[PDB]
Amino acid sequence: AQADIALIGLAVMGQNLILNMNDHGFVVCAFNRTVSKVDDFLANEAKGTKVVGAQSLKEMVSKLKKPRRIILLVKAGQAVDDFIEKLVPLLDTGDIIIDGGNSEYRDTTRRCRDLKAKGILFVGSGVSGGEEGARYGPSLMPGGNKEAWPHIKTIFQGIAAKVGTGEPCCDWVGDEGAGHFVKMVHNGIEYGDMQLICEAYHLMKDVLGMAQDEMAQAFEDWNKTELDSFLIEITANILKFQDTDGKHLLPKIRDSAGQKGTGKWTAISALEYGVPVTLIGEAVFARCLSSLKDERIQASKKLKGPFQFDGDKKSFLEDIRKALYASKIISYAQGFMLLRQAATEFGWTLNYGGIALMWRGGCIIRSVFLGKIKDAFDRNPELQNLLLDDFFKSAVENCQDSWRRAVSTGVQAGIPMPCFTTALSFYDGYRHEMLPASLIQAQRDYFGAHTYELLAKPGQFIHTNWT
Repeated sequence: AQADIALIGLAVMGQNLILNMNDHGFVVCAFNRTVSKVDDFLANEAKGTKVVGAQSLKEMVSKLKKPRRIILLVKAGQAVDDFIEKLVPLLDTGDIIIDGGNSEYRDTTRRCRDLKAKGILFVGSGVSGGEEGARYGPSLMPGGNKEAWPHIKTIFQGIAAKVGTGEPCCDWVGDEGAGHFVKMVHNGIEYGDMQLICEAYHLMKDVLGMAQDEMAQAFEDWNKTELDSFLIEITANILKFQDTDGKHLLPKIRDSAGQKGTGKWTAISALEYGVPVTLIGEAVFARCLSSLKDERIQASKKLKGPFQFDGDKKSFLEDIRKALYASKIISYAQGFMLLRQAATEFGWTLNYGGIALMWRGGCIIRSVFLGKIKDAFDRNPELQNLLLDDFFKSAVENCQDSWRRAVSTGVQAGIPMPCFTTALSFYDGYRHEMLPASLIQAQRDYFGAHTYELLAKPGQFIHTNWT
């Protein structure tokens, strides 16, 4: 038993994680269902390393130090269950299987429970950062049976991306499918951040009439602020990028972002669990709307809009920046509400501050802002909503006049801002003690005798004869 850990499946992600572990001094046993790929890997990408191969699952298991640790990176679904089924009879009580694939969190929960009953410790782990991240360090979001955590922590935190203060972006997420649930929400959050940047861009371009390189510089300047993030960095670079003919490339690109994307699952989850995650929902629907390109070409010939901007440009640009920041705060508050609800539904204990940290590092959504979210949970690990933390409360308060001006102006100009507007609507709803929803209750009681509750007596259902 000379190998520290094994990894099954030899596509690029798995190869790169293996090499990452190797570079950190761990002896890894590589395996693949088509075993010829093991030899190929050893002869090429793993040439000259400490990586060892196996020609069968039984041999692979035999090479592992106990408790045995086996990572699966294979196609999500049946392939994962089929490897689990083949592995169980070969393992010993206390051995550990980690699924690092793109798995659905309900499958992870099922596997965690079923394997626990068999004496096998199961971890589902989100992995973010793609092929390059896997190679030099991923964000890792492990959850599962926590009995496994002390055994995988050294390897997983060792290979993980680090932030600039040294903390690894990997920590135990929570029970059962929590790690994969967190990866799912991260995917939705990403849609929100990208759509928000698009709305800011649209306002710069069509309200302020800014040049491409001027908008690049605005985003660059913004990146020195509270907004400092990878997505803003690459946006600036994209905006200034010139094609071979000297013309900017971005204006040549088809604006259709797809109807089928994975971000939908976060919005669906929100609806299933009854959580108002409105911004990610609008971001998903905005991609869908963009995919309607031919329909929009036709509509643009038929349907009319409203306008000339007379104000101070620098001031309004700052208003857009603050609208973007405030809207982002609302989006993350919503995403964390979804995490909280899942915890309630399943009885999970979630590491909220750790999740914020894990979303830095290899993740596309990495930002200084995420460090502030970690700070909020570190100040108060019992924090119920991000909006109630003093930093975020102060931020929104300081941004809100700008936010309303940006939205009001965009509305007058006819610029679509589905995410800016949903975020503001949500903020205004959440902060109101009284909402008109009582009228919905009255309507349902009127037409269907559904009843209603009095403010003074919650939990007691009353029918009134309205007619």
